[PDB]
Parts: sequence; structure tokens; C-alpha cells
Amino acid sequence: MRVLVSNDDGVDAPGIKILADALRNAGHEVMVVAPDRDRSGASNSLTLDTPIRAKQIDMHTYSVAGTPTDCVHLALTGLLNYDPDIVVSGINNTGNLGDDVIYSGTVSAAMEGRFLGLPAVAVSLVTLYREGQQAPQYETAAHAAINIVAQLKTDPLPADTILNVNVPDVTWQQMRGFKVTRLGNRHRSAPCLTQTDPRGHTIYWIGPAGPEQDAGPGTDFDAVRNTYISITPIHVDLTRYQALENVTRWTDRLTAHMD
Amino acid sequence: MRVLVSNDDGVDAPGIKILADALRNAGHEVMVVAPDRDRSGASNSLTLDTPIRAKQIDMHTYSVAGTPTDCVHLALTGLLNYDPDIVVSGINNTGNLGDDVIYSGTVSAAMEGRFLGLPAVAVSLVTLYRQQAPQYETAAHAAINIVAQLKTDPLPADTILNVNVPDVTWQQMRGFKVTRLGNRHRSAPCLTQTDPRGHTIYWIGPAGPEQDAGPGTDFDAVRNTYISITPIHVDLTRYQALENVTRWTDRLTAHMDW
Amino acid sequence: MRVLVSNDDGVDAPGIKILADALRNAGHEVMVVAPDRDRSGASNSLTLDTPIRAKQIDMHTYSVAGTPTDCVHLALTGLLNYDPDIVVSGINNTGNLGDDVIYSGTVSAAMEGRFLGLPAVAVSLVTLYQAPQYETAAHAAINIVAQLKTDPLPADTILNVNVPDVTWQQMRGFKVTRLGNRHRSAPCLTQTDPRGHTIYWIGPAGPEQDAGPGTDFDAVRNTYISITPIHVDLTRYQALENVTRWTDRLTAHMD
Amino acid sequence: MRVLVSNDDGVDAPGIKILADALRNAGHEVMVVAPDRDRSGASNSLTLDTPIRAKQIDMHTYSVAGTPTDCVHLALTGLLNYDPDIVVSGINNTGNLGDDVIYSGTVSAAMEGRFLGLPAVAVSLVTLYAPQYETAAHAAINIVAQLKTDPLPADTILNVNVPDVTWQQMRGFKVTRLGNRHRSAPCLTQTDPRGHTIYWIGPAGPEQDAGPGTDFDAVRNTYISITPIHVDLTRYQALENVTRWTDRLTAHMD
Ligand SMILES: [Cl-]
Ligand SMILES: [Cl-]
Ligand SMILES: [Cl-]
Ligand SMILES: [Cl-]
Ligand SMILES: [Mn+2]
Ligand SMILES: [Mn+2]
Ligand SMILES: [Mn+2]
Ligand SMILES: [Mn+2]
Repeated sequence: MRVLVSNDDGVDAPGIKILADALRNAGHEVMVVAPDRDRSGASNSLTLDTPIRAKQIDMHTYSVAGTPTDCVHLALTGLLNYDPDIVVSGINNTGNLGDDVIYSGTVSAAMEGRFLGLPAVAVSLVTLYREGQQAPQYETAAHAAINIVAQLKTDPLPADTILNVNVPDVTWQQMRGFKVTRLGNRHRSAPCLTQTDPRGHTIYWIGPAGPEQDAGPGTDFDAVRNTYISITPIHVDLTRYQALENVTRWTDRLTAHMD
Repeated sequence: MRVLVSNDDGVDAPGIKILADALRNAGHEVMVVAPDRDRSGASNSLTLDTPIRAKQIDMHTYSVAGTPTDCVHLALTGLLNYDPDIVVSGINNTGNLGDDVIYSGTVSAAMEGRFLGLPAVAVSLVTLYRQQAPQYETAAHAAINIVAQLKTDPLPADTILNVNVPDVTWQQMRGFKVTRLGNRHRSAPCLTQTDPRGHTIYWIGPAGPEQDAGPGTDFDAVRNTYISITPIHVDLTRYQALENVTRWTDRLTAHMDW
Repeated sequence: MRVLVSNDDGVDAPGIKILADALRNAGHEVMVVAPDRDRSGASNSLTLDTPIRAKQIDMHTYSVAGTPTDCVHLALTGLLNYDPDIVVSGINNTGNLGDDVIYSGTVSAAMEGRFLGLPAVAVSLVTLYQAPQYETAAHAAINIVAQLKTDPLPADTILNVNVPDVTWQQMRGFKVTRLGNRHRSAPCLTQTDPRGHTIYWIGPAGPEQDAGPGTDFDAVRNTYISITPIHVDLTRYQALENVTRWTDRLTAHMD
Repeated sequence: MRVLVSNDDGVDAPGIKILADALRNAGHEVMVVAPDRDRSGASNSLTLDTPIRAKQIDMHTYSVAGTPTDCVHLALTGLLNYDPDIVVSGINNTGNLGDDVIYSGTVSAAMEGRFLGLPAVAVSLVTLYAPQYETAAHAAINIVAQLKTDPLPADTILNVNVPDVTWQQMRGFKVTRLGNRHRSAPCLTQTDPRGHTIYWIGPAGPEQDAGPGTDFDAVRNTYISITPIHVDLTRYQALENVTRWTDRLTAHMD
């Protein structure tokens, strides 16, 4: 089939190159449109007050001076002569779990995919802090992504949600299987710490997570801790339909009161 | 009751001062914790890799060098000797409608309130491109009535309210309306032009008539001079989809080896 | 005379208001063009790759979404029908001394005035650690501006001015000075975060600093107003003849 | 000799690797300390209000989450057991000429070297409209060897700009002064795709200062340009005149 690929770490990052290469080896057509540098720490909104620049790198690749949402939007509304079947965003160099999901740049590019009418997937590798060096297993995450893509064709899912995927950092021979999960939480517990800096000013640190967190059986945290790949289905429309009838009766009692 | 107030435009903004003064006039206790300068344009995530400064401005006010989510998190976990009943974020100097809501800084301060166990509301004024002073007093009037009403008749759901107010005098307003989110950028095309030095550039252009802004939407209410109220999710997990995705995932497993 | 006024802290800050009001009361015409928010932390360069927006607040006041150098450039090349005799930038809420002068945003607005042909002045208040003495700094500025009219200096340098944070009654006089140095000795410090990981700080300056008799630091420490004349052209003319003979020898070698 | 190398574009850029390799092959020792990502667009000041993180990549390389001035300052005040003879910053992916020199990130790393008492050089490639990084490196190693066996006084910085061509096409070296181009640049009033008013800063006209003797005219005619610049902004030659002026002022206000 025909695929469109983006990310939030930049067009020159090791994980986006390994992903696109594997997809082509498997027999697919692939075009890449991604940011000119790393965008972590930047806001995810569409750019409306100023114009945007882009340049061709090779016959299949373009570099854009804007957000991950800017990259997917321009690709689908006039930048390319191309009609894709699906959007895939990643492979990210750290995990995207629990309370981190609503503000993730990797997730924002997949969202713009569905808004414009196509199915979409985000993929992330769960790396762990060390001292020296140990090279990350991007090859392991790519093998999972090509099998997910082929299957979405032979047995299609409805088109009103996005899939968020997280992969343990090991060789494939160690993996135990797949599991379907819900979002956990881990920073409701973080109780601030008071200190003094080298020039005499009072400063504050957000605390580390305690044991009273929500990361048990059924959650995304618990699956990856036990060496399984995690898949969570998420909303694309923030409207809460199941609450409309009740809020209307509430608003009626409000207006009768004041006037 | 006891109220906690924040925003995304900054601690010296005209809109946050008018809101706080009105709440105190109606007999409530109020503490303010907000950013040291306008944050519109920055990421909304919590700050974990570095420490944060904060200082006292007057007996009821603190200025913080960090995000709107940083302000609410610190106030509720050790910064204050205070146990609030509810959180209010606003009044923002422009609207927050349709597809703009998921990444709004004003909305992010109310979300952190609910996560840590309290009811929450976001309030914005719908100003228009043009000397005509903004009607902040009109939006503050709507806010005090909503607060006193939640005190008698609370709301059960895992939900928060997003409120938008037309920029007119109170005598000119037509009523309140409950709405769904609309959309206007799915239709927005890409235009090609040339800059002063000869480089090709691209603009995201204005929406066509194939937009979703008719009867029932947030856009249609404020255009016809009504105040809009929309209830929104705080958990992004899609529960209605779990049974079908599990069937799907088991089939995949049986296909592959190892 | 006709004055143009800008700053680094924004059009809504208390020090730019107090400066513009004192100048008008003394009988000058004043236009204000300044950033829409506090700019401390971004590059001082001119904006070339995108277009810029601007909003007229009242009759003699404008708000610009860009840098301090962007404000002064637009004002002199087409935004206004106005012909100024001098540019003044300030009053800043902290000091601008010694090795901090080259990258200061307050100083950058003055620099763009001189590159385009006019005399220029920068003004800062030296706050320590309460309501700042902005009125004391404004009294110094109106007296300096009047004197430049009747008794003029050559316009190929700019004046950098720093004012101690006290009442006029306490001030001792004016003094002409050179730039000092403070960060040269400032050491690297190794500490730990709440997870046990290593982080570095740039620590405070010890007693070995360059801050004695003759410098900008010593003057304000002893309650005098400091004036330092600074370069507008970074070319080192006095080294040109010697560097030329050196380059001649280098070229004979490679050939 | 012992050399310390930094830049403004980041530790992973192609110009900094080609410079370091050419220096080692010429027989010098080299340590590299540079930013974790591209830095154009941020303030050049030292970071004082928060702490800074760093990571050792290999035996001779370090990656720092901060400014080019932060990189050089930490390297010379305790992060390393190393005693360098000179600092070199580059090779930059575009030119650094005329009125753009005071706020250049590439130039700022060289400055912090001199403030702390060593000699220093900045090198940039003049790209127009596969970049000849090798041409620029051959120029830099010849300059470094001459500074040793025939020394200059260390009270200045050398700012070097190299045309983007093959070595065979180069015409020579030339010593120059800074020119100017933006003083002429006019305000242009236009409308956005909604008819709302916007302003552009337009291109330089024929009135610009770019003739014989300037850095602009040398690189346009295929020569390598070298400009000596100030490290101290004090204008010593105006001090006596400004002292008499301030005397006459103080007699007026009594
Ligand atoms: Cl991400
Ligand atoms: Cl907002
Ligand atoms: Cl400043
Ligand atoms: Cl640069
Ligand atoms: Mn990332
Ligand atoms: Mn805002
Ligand atoms: Mn300032
Ligand atoms: Mn650069």
C-alpha cells in the first residue's frame, strides 16, 4: 500500500530512517515529510500568523521549518501529488505512557492524519538511563510496525480512533507477546521539595513518584514492565456525549434562578 | 467557599485582576498563583529536569517562572497552607473554540486541577479584529453565577466545563446554550507564493464553506450572541473500543512466530 | 527637540512610562515604539525570514511583535512620518555593567540608532537583592539630553549610563569610567539532583575580580552615576598594518 | 600543539567533524565540547539562573545542553583535565560578514576564549543561492601552524570567511575592514491571506557600503578574507574629551 511517515525528533534522527527502510523492504511505497530539527519542548499548534519554508532532500524526502502538525497538514492539502492509504509517526527515542500522552509531539502528527480522514498509528521505544553506552534496539520496534500495517489491510478496523504503541528495549528473542491496555497515572503523588541555590535564592523541585501511584494490572505501565508490547485505543474528539443530557437540565435550573 | 485562580497570559494581565476582584466582592476567599510572563507559544508539559523559582507579590498573590500546569501542581502539593474547594482558569484575552481546544494553555491549568481531585472551569472572551475597550466585566458576571450554582448542585462525571463569552454589554446578551465542538481547519488549503528575496513560501489559508460550524456547534452559538457551555473528557482512553481491539490483537499473535 | 524612545522589558513596563512623561513635561516631542512582551532570552538579530505585525495603541504609542532592533529599524525606514534628532533606550529594571554589555538587549536598541546615523544613549537602574527609584534616573536623563543640544559631542560612539538605586539627596556626583570584569574567575560546581544524577552550576565570583579604581563597578558601589563611552565599529584599525605584513609572509610559503 | 574546538550548529553537524579530523592528521591533540542541538535563534549570554547537564560521548568528545559560551566556560574552569594553547570555532554552514558579526553565535565561542586569556579564531563557509568543507579546513591548518612559529600579540580575534569553491580556483588571501548592508533596507507594507496589514524588511539597495577594502568585496572576487576585531568595547581614545564635557555639565546643575 501507500504510506506517509513523520516524527518529532527531526529528519536526521536514527529511528525514522530505520522505520522507512523496513517498510520499503516489505514491498510498500513510502514518502517522508518531517521537521528540520528536534522539537521537544515546543508547542504543538498549527502555524497561522506567518508563512512556512520547505526543501527537497532526495526523491522521497522533504525537510520543513515548522511543527509536526504543520508537516502532515501541508503534505495532505497541496504540497505533494500523492494519495496515501495510512499515516505512521515515529520511532520515538523515549516512551510515551500514561499522563504524558495528551501533550506528546509524536502523538500530535497521528492526530492530524485522522482529522483529515485516514487511519493512523504512533510508535515509541522504552529506553532506560545508564552510565556508559548500549545501542538501542530500533530493529525490534520496526518488525512490530510492519506486521501491524499489513494486518490493518486484511482485516480493517473502524476509523474513529488512533492506536498508541510502546515497545520494550530488548532483542526479539526475549519478547513474551502483545497486550491491550488503558492509560495509567503516576504524578498525582509528587510532593514538592524546598532548596537553596548557589546565589541564595529559594528554589522548588517537583517530587519523584511514590508507591501510591496507579500502575497495576491492566495498565500500560504494568505491561511494559513485564516484557510485553502495549497497545491502547484513544479518542480523537474531546466532546463528552454521555454527559450532554444531564448538563442541559443543570443549565436550565441556572437560568431560572438568576432570571 | 475557597477558590484557587490561575491563567496563561501572566500575573499582570487585565483579565485575571478583574476576575479575582469580582469573586471577593461576592463573599469568597481567593488566592492567585500564575506565570511571570505570557506563555502563549510554549509547550504545556510539567517541568521535571530543572528546579523552579517563585516569589510573593502581595498578601494574596505569587508569580512563577514556569508553565500553567507547574502553577497549579505546586499550589496543591506544598507551596500553600490552603485547602481549596474549586479551580478557575481565565479570563483569556481571545477565544478557545473547536479544534483549538486540545492544545490551549488556559484549558491545561483546569485539567491539572481535576487530576489532583477537585472540580474545575475554564473561561475565555471572544474578541474581534479591528479604540473599543474589551468587556471583561460581562465575563466575570457569568463566572460568579456558575460558581455559586455548583456549590449546591455539583457535577458527578469525570468532566470539566469549557466556557466562551461574546464581547458585548450584559443587556445585549440573548441567553446560555449547551453545545458540541465544531471544526474549521479540515478545509484549510495550502497557498504557494514568493518572498522579497526570491524564495518559495507556503501559507495555511482560510476555510471554505465545507466547514462544520452550523446549528448545535460552539462556533454558531457565539456568532449569534449566546454564551457557549461544552462538557469535555479528562481521560483519553476509548473504553467503547476495547472489546473489538482485543479480538483483533489475538488474531495477530496467532499469525506470527516465536 | 524630537526624541524616539524604545526598551527590552516591553511597552507596558513601569520604567519606560516614567521616562517618556518626564521628557514631555520638559518641553520635547516624544514617540514610543517598543516590544509587545518581555524579550530577555531571545537573539538580538534583525528578523529577515518572516514578516512582522504592529498595533497603534494611542496617538504617540506603538506595540511591535518582534526584537528591540526590529522596533528602531521600522520606525526609521517607513512606519512613521517623523524625523528624530536622537534615540534613548530604557529605563531598565537591573544594571548593565562590564562583561554583560556586549549581549544586553537595552544596549542593542541604541546600537541600531547609530548604524543608521543618529546620536544614541542607554539608561539602567542598579537594583540590589520596596518601590524602585525610577524618578532619580529620569532626572539624570533629562539633564544629559538638554546638554547634548547646546554643547554637542561627535556622533561616532554611544554613552552607556548606570544609576544607583537611592534618593537624589544621597547622590555624590558623576564619574567617567572604563568597563570592568566579573565572570572570568567564576567556577564550575558539581552537585546532585533528586534522583542521584550529576548536574553543574556556574558559581559566584570571588575576590580576584577586576573591579577597583577607574572601573564602572567601583563608581556605583560608592554612590556616583557612571558614564562609559563605547565602540560602534568592531574593526581593530590599530592592528591592520602589522596583520598585513604577517599575511604577506604566510602567502609566500604556500606558493 | 593542544587545541579546543566548539561551534553554533551542534555536535552532530558535518563541518565540525571535518575540521577536527584535519587537525589531528596534521599532528595536534584535539578535544571537542559543543551544543546538543542547532542553536541559531537563542541569546548568546551565559546561563546563571538554572543548572546545566553534560554527557561524555567518547574519549575526546562531550555534548552540552546549553549555549556556545556555556560550552567554552565549563571546559576551561573544571570539567576537564586539559591545558589548551588556542580555541578554534566552526566551520559554520553560512557566511558571517559586516553588520552581522556582533550577534553571531560562532563568533561568541571565540570571544569567551579571549576573556579567559587565550588566543582565538572563527571560520565560516560562504554558501550561495555539496559544500566544499575540505577547502575551508586546508586554510585553517595553515593559519594555526604560522601562529606558533611566528606569533602575534594576543589582544584581538581573527574573523575568517572562505569562498565555496575548489582550491584550484582560489585567487589569494586579503586583509580587510567590516562593511555594511542593512542601513539601506526599506520597510515594505503588504497584506496576508485575509487582507490584514503586515511589514517586511526588504533587500539592500545600490547605496550599501561594499566596495574596495571591505570583507564583502574580497569574497565576491574569490579571495579568502581575514579581519582583526576588538575584544574590549571601551573606546579609550574618547576618554579625555568626555571627561571635559562632564566637567562643564556638573558646573551647570551645581
Ligand atoms: Cl514525543
Ligand atoms: Cl489559551
Ligand atoms: Cl537588558
Ligand atoms: Cl553563526
Ligand atoms: Mn521526541
Ligand atoms: Mn492566552
Ligand atoms: Mn531588561
Ligand atoms: Mn550557525
